[PDB]
Amino acid sequence: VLSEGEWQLVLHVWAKVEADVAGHGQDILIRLFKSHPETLEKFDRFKHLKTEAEMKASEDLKKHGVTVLTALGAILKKKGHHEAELKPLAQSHATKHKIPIKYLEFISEAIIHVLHSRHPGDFGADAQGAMNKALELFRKDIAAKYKELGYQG
Ligand code: HEM
Repeated sequence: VLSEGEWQLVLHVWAKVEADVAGHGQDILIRLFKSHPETLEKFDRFKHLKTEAEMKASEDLKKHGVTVLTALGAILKKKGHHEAELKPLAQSHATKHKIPIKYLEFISEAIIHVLHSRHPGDFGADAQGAMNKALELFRKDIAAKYKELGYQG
């Protein structure tokens, strides 16, 4: 359970992300795919991209970063009362996209790296800890729905 103060750290930084959703989404996905190449393989849409420059040139990849970050921002602004928003997400990522929970950990690491790079004066260690808590809470709740569907593994 995050405290009110921890939520405010989270949503303060997040409001900065909302100024440039597509740049951030691009940097996050590129960092995920470079750090953890197995992740790229989950996207038939992007598995043709072999170099970081081709990633950065891809309009389709920047479109998908905005999709991912808009859905994440909608969940964070619920401050933990996010069951309606996580259900469909977990359903599709377990049963259609086949994404292990561990790769949710990976993309959380990429999100924390990118936010430290882009917003260091709003993302000191208090805010980093908080955002880590927030992302852990998303992963706990998606993992519980995986388990329900037979995919926690
Ligand atoms: C912060 C975590 C994530 C969020 C908020 C998120 C959000 C979304 C949304 C909103 C969609 C489209 C709607 C849907 O299919 O449910 C989507 C599609 C998809 N996601 Fe995620 N995602 C996350 C993590 C990932 C990870 C880590 C992977 C792969 C490693 C991934 C793989 C996919 C794939 C394969 C699609 C379908 C894309 C396509 O071919 O159109 N997701 N994601």
